[PDB]
This record gives sequence, structure tokens and C-alpha cells, in this order.
Amino acid sequence: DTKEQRILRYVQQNAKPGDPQSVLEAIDTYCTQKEWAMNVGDAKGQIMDAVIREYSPSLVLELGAYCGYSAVRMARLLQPGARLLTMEINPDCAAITQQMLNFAGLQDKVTILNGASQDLIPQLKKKYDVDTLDMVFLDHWKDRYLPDTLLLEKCGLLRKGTVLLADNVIVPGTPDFLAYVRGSSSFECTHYSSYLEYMKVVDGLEKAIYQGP
Ligand SMILES: Nc1ncnc2c1ncn2[C@@H]1O[C@H](CSCC[C@H](N)C(=O)O)[C@@H](O)[C@H]1O
Ligand SMILES: O=c1[nH]cnc2c(O)c(F)c(-c3ccc(F)cc3)cc12
Ligand SMILES: [Cl-]
Ligand SMILES: [Mg+2]
Repeated sequence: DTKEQRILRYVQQNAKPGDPQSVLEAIDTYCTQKEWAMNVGDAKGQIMDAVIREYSPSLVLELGAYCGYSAVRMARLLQPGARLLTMEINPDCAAITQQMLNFAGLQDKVTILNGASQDLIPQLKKKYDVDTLDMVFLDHWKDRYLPDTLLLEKCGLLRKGTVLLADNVIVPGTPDFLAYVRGSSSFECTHYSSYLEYMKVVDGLEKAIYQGP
């Protein structure tokens, strides 16, 4: 078995079905005590929670699902009828994520799409009936943050006030993306300093609010 299978089994055997908080706590326990994994984690997760509560987004797009930790984190704070779409290139992880969400009782709020972000983003309007996004969580791969931001804009998926929230802007780091959004009059940016999940290593999130062309 894989690390990701082991995380899912741990949740299944140490959390309560239908209880998102118990799922997050189980994942965080496993990943602190047993095996590190690239979940956004509790420290940065608390910042994400504060952002989600401030904006109450009706439609969120996540890039990079992994085991479903961040999807659970966000979806448990969505209002009735609000929705999360999450894109995941690795089919084994897409299946873990789906099972994680099912266990948490969040499956009605989330659509887990198996494919590359750069291939799926251009299909959101016609295939997935999206108009514009209220929030984007970028947490897939550092080198895709800038290209996928520019693709989102090309595809007409951003509106005035769309919130981009980017993980790992310090470690592994996303220098092109940061230089771009911080230098562009089309974004208003704020940095939230924190720590790499499960580690005493500095990391941070960037919030970049789209301001129109
Ligand atoms: N181009 C791409 N499109 C979609 N998924 C991608 C991708 N490149 C990498 N990924 C996926 O992005 C994930 C990064 S880890 C995601 C962690 C998750 N957001 C959490 O905090 O719980 C991996 O599962 C990886 O397979
Ligand atoms: O590739 C990633 N995608 C999404 N999130 C990540 C993450 O949160 C990480 F900490 C890391 C990471 C991996 C190894 C390290 F030594 C440090 C950070 C990687 C990713
Ligand atoms: Cl943490
Ligand atoms: Mg990350």
C-alpha cells in the first residue's frame, strides 16, 4: 500500500463518519506522528479558514486535491448550496479524495475532477457550467501557478474580487507567480506568513485579489 492509502485507512479507523473536524484531526495526527504528507495542514489551514469565512464564496476551485485534506477543510465551511470543484491529475489520489469526502459527508458539496488543471480549466464554462469563480486555491505544483492564473484570466473565469489563495509561496516557493501578482495592477496582494505543514520551517500563503483587466 501507499502512504495515501494509509492516510485514508487511518481516517476510516480513527474519525467519525460525517464529522469533518474529526477527519482533519485524524489526518493531522497521522501526519505528525507517523508519516509527513503535503496536506496544507493546521497552521496554514487556520489562515485558510479565516479567508473562507471572510468571503463566504459560492464557488471555489482547488488546484491539487491529494488526499482531500484541504477540500474537507474548505467544504466544511461552505454555506448551503455553495460548491467546490477540485482538480487532481493523479487518478489514485482522485479516488482517495473522493473516498475522504464521502467519509466526511461532504460529497454533495464537492466535485473531484480527475485531470490536469491546464486541460480542465478551459472546459469549466461549457462542460461544467461555470460562469466565474469566487475563489481559487492554488496548491498543485509550483511551476503551474503563474501559467494557470493567466489561463484562468484568458478563459474569463475571474471577476472583480475573485480571491486567489496560493499555498507554498515560500517552500517550495513560487517566485514567478509572486513577482507577477505583486507587480501587477490587476491584483491586490497580501502575504500570510506561517509554517510548512507539520514542520518548524517557515512557509506562507499569498492572497491575490483580482481587480479586472
Ligand atoms: N497540473 C496539475 N493539475 C492537477 N493536479 C495536479 C497538477 N500537478 C500536480 N497535481 C496534484 O497536486 C497535488 C498537490 S498536493 C495537494 C494538497 C491538498 N491541496 C491539501 O492541502 O490537502 C498532488 O496530488 C498532485 O498530483
Ligand atoms: O508539490 C506540492 N504541491 C502542493 N503542496 C505542496 C506542499 O504543501 C509542500 F509542503 C511540498 C513540499 C514537499 C517537500 C518538501 F521538502 C517541502 C515542501 C510540496 C507541495
Ligand atoms: Cl501544521
Ligand atoms: Mg501545499
